[PDB]
Amino acid sequence: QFEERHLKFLQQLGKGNFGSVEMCRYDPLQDNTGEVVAVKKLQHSTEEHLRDFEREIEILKSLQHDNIVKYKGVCYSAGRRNLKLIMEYLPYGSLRDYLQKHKERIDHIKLLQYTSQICKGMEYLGTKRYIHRDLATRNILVENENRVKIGDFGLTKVLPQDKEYYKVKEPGESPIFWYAPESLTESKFSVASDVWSFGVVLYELFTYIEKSKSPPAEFMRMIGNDKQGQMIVFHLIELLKNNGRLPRPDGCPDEIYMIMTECWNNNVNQRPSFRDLALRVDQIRDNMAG
Ligand SMILES: c1cc2c(ncc3ncn(C4CCNCC4)c32)[nH]1
Repeated sequence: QFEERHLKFLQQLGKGNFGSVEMCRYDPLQDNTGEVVAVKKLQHSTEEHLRDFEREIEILKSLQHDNIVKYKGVCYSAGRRNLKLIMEYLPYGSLRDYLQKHKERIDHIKLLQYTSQICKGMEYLGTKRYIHRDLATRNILVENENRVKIGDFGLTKVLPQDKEYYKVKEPGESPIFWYAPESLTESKFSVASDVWSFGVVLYELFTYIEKSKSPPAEFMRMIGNDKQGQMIVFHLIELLKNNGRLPRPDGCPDEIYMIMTECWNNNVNQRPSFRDLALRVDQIRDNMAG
């Protein structure tokens, strides 16, 4: 129930293939005492893209969890229906940027804490048969030193009643370096495809986001940087098909790297569950404690 006139633009928080997110202050009193919120809108507003957004809004409105970014509401001139999603604003921003800025403060124990939180949110999603389909550190938000949330659901899809995967091919650019093989080859997205991406997220975390060590770089290094266009995808597939994998990050413990590789099983059903992951991560943490 947000009125556009009282939305004061502060800054840009991010961009998407066809969306963006702004930091705004909602100040109806025009006394500058309103809260600061996050606003997502569309850049390309095709009837198709609207359908998706409306669905994204529904999905988010339907989620209630400590590790999921809070839906605050919607706004639209009515008007040509210039739809806008209002979410809570997280002051520490994306886990990706945070992690980078504070590598010196954040130890492995702490990475495991966030890791575990992510699993709990992912598990909550799978509960509603939602496939996230864009798991990444950019897309995790930091609410405070001790808590993260999943903060974007632009690509999230709901599973059909009678199937455990969803087939979908997206126009233009895909985060292929986070994509599971069946996603690359069949455009198949399942909880298990989400676990594959989680593995990469875990990887991201333990690279502390050093640029030379990113998935795209590490894979391109592995494929050879002469590759371009479609060819990149094709080599990527061949590479994974032959058990090529991202390397253990500098300083990563073997037990942690093992979790990553279990996530990066070619064999879809041999990938762990989010509940399993959380338990194993938590067990590990406990062992770190003493
Ligand atoms: C909602 C998003 C959101 C937020 N609060 C702070 C954020 N910083 C970056 N983001 C991005 C925007 C681009 N997509 C990933 C999240 C933030 N609240």
